[PDB]
Amino acid sequence: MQAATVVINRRALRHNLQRLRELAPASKMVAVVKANAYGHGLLETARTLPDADAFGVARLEEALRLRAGGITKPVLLLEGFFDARDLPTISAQHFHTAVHNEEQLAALEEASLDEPVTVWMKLDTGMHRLGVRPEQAEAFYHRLTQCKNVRQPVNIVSHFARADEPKCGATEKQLAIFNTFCEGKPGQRSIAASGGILLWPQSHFDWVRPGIILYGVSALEDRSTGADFGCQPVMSLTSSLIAVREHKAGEPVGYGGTWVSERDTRLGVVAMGYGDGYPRAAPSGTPVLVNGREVPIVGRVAMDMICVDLGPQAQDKAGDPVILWGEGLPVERIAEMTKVSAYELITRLTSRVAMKYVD
Amino acid sequence: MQAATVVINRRALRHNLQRLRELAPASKMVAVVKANAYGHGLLETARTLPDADAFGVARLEEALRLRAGGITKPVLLLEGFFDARDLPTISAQHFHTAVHNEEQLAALEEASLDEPVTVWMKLDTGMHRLGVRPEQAEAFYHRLTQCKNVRQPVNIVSHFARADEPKCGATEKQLAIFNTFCEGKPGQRSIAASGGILLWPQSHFDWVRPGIILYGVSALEDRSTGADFGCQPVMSLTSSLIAVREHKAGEPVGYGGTWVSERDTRLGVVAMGYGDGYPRAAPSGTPVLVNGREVPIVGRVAMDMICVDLGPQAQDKAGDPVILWGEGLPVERIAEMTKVSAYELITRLTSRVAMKYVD
Ligand SMILES: *Cc1c(COP(=O)(O)O)cnc(C)c1O
Ligand SMILES: *Cc1c(COP(=O)(O)O)cnc(C)c1O
Repeated sequence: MQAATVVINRRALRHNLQRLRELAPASKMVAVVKANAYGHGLLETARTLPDADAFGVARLEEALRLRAGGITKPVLLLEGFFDARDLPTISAQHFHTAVHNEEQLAALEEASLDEPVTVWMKLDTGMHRLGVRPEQAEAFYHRLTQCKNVRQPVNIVSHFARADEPKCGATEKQLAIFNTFCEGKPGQRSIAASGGILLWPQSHFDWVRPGIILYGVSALEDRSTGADFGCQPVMSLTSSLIAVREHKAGEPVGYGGTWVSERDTRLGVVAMGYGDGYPRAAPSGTPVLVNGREVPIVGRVAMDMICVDLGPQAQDKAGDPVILWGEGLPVERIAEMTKVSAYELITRLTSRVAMKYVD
Repeated sequence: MQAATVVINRRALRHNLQRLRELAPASKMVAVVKANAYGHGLLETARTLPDADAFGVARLEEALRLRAGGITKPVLLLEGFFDARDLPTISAQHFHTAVHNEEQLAALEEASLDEPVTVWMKLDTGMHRLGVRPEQAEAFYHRLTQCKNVRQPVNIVSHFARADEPKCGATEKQLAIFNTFCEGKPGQRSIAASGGILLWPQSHFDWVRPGIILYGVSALEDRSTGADFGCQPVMSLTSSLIAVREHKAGEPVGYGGTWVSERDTRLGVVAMGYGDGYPRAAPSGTPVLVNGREVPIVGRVAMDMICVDLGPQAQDKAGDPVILWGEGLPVERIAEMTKVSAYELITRLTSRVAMKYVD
């Protein structure tokens, strides 16, 4: 292929897992690979990290897509199970699960399984998304230690809502609540994801759950990159030019003739659009690398194409290599220029994009 | 349980192709199915419309994937071919192609094919994206009529840049240029897509290329839906609740504490996020149907989850049906609320979303 392609550096992936073990030296690793491993490929990303202590996924479907591919490490269902009739599979597949509601707990109480299941009680410490609230947590917790269907001890998990904002006291407050509930309880503790790992060493505890930073991308919006933490970028969104055309001063480009040129120039057309996952919101001027040289996007990003300004005697030609982000272009730069989160940029890509794996 | 799923109404798809034949009664139909048929499924959308005169795709890959699935109809390569070594496949697969540059034409000229290929010369009439400029078009055109590898006559294609803006004279100008070049030439003429079909009956000519409106969605941003033109919505983006929790006044929700409740209420958590293709940009208040009942999104949309405000004694519960857009909730309405183009909303979805076909 020469069009929409994501190149995944397996070497950078391994480097990052090891680099994260250096940053959180007393904690085991839950490699978070939900949403097709953040756009890098669920199964391939797991196979690249046979050293991971466990893998984290959002849904049950993802966890078995892993077992189907031969992945054997423990897989953590971060949101738990959505149907009580799933417990038998989860037990047999040796999936570890979070438990945040009455339905899940009552399911565990009355299920009949050939083996007990390892569980992580999800505690709501401030995010107010999933989890048992503090005032209901002690009773809920106690019922889990009385389950013979639950492998003792009951582990405790939680998640930060604003760890990337060190100067609001949100994280210290969640930590305060997390610590109060865990006092005197056995079982592993886990509350830190990318942000908690890098900015809060007092939240590492027993297990940390690296997601975005595992792929060498930064968790915060302070324009820092994965390299700020010694992590190497894994993904490169690439394509090729399918046309190099003459253009003249005063002439508009794209839908809504929205960019107008102030000079005679040459425009390049890239085989990349939002039908591939590239943000339609990308404003003119956003950087793209053409033949390893940065050129600006001019005009509205279409479903399948993107126009760039090369210059009046630019000698680029149809077929030449284009990098949407990658080596000369961290996805974090593209997120600042487009105002789109790096999390969304690397993850919201379509099945039209080819996948390559190197090293 | 059910999670992220796109339900495709085959009946509505059929209705729209006919309805468009009623709006452009003297023109053949090029069903545009590029980018996985605008998120509806490339092969299934083609199989639902065996009545289409032809199918349009962005890339050669998409056309070949149609032939692989048993689609037998003529397929139009809207951007042409990117490599000269592709001509033999194009010829053998009976793919019709656009020709916009020197490389493609020179390729046609010196290739040796067992059969000639049907071609549509792409003329740049104002969009300044792809196509031969007016002052180079006559010479370029004449070389195509002299090709042994091109099945005569040479057809002429072009595309509108601002057909959804009837008040600016952009479309009349492109039409003026298109008409001047086609004078005295045989061969089919085609310049109209969804907008040209609905708003410009002078631009129908021989072939019209319905894309977005084929799926019952409006090409415009004037709070018009597909129903404004008698076209029925084909896609519904659905999911289910995975939690219904108590929440209290003054408490924030989601990442960044973006939302704070002014009352004790109950929050619902949807198994839908941008890891599925739902816009991360969706602001609190964006409508979502829970049990058929519109509720607002509260807090930032995460990779796998979305929180909604149900009410203090709302009786919704984990497992209940949620509609992100669909029947009751046109994708247009969501586009208006989120400020994201309906084109991108239905198209930029990930492979995590299941596909269902009804009728
Ligand atoms: C997805 C998620 C993570 C990883 O988050 P990052 O910000 O990419 O580090 C960890 N834990 C939970 C509970 C999550 O849902
Ligand atoms: C995608 C495309 C279409 C369809 O346009 P809509 O506005 O979605 O109908 C038709 N023709 C060409 C050249 C295209 O690239």
